[PDB]
Amino acid sequence: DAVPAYPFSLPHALDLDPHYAELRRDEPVSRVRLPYGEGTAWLVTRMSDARIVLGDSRFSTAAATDPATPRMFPTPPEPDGVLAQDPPDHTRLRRLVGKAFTARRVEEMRPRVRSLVDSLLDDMVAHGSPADLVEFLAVPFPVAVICELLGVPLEDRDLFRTFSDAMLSSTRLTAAEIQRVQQDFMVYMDGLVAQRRDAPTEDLLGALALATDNDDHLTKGEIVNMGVSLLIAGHETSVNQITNLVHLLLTERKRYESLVADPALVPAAVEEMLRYTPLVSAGSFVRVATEDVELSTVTVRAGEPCVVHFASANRDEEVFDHADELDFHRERNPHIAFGHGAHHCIGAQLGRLELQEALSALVRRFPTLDLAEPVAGLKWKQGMLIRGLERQIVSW
Ligand code: HEM
Ligand SMILES: C[C@H](CCC(=O)O)[C@H]1CC[C@H]2[C@@H]3CC[C@@H]4C[C@H](O)CC[C@]4(C)[C@H]3CC[C@]12C
Ligand code: NA
Repeated sequence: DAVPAYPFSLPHALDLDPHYAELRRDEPVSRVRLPYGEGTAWLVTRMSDARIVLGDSRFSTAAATDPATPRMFPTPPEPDGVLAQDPPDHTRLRRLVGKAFTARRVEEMRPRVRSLVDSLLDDMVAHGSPADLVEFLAVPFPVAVICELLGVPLEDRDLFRTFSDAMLSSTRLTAAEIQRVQQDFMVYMDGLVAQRRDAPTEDLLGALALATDNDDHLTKGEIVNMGVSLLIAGHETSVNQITNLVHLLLTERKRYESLVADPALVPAAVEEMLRYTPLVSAGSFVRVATEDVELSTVTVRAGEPCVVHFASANRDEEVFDHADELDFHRERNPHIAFGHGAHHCIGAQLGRLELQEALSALVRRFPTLDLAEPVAGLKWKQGMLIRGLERQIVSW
């Protein structure tokens, strides 16, 4: 078969492969070969189509767990993972921990999160300028937040960051290597919830331990696997996204200067750079049509897999004026940086708060901030399902 391989190309900095603009204009729904599984998938590049694939009961992710189904990552999907559940099983699984992630309960974290940020920026001005913003902010801040929310010990970071780094592989590690790390993270998370046995905690692992023997409708595999999911996504998205938003702000300093001048524009800026930033390297957890579904240019047939490119939907010229331009004064911004439908990011309010508090602190305290390492030498992460910087040396 002569369907193109997807991803089309190895990524460059925070650039979109220019084939997405071509596909959105002339072939918004096209067949591709994903790097793992067997067969072909439909790639969905336009926002209207992405809302159907992500938003409709006729598309199942549970159906995508067969080792033969195309997928973006080397290991077959974990059948007990939240992404691989369809409603109503998925809806019952989300209720295990949803109370903690409501806009209302996340907003209540702002005082402790601001205070965490300030402490780490205090430590960075102690080191003095220039310093690596990865080591001083992007890693320690999200890590501290997800460790206090879940109740994972902070001194256990190198341990779970090693595990997260491997399980975020697109092409860096082989299936066998990742399989082994998944088993190691499984028993690690199972031991963390099992310590709550005769010792209940007021944290999310506490709630997961009470569910282990008060639910009879949730399996232990599903419960422990939620802990693993939240610990990985709950820091790795944010880590990368801090370095991504700072890169966009310092490479056209005009943006940074605009937020220095009016720090109240940070929340809108965060939504615009969420839209603009291709955090997700390529595709998505696969959705398999369970019936024929009409998309813009094609009827997908029952049994045909589909994949969305979130970044491409976020550049759709039919949804956003001057889509390929960064605009913090944009009036409407219905981006899907956080997805759409059942699997809409559970952590979306926490990612927003962490990005708001990280830039707001920077823009207020360090108006003089600039990149202090050549742009050509920037160490973009290679072979992972997300994009971001290994290191970002800044001066002030
Ligand atoms: C800047 C931050 C973040 C971005 C850009 C991001 C992006 C995404 C995207 C695009 C999805 C949809 C995947 C799909 O439907 O196939 C998603 C789902 C998810 N995200 Fe986030 N996320 C972020 C922060 C977080 C945080 C802070 C957490 C946890 C605290 C988290 C946990 C999850 C989980 C568990 C899912 C799967 C939910 C489900 O299947 O119901 N993410 N995220
Ligand atoms: C490895 C984890 C599974 C553990 C398990 O269930 O055994 C899953 C659960 C949530 C997932 C992330 C969701 C958001 C993003 C989606 C995008 O399409 C790809 C990147 C993105 C950051 C994912 C990476 C893989 C994660 C962390
Ligand atoms: Na998949």
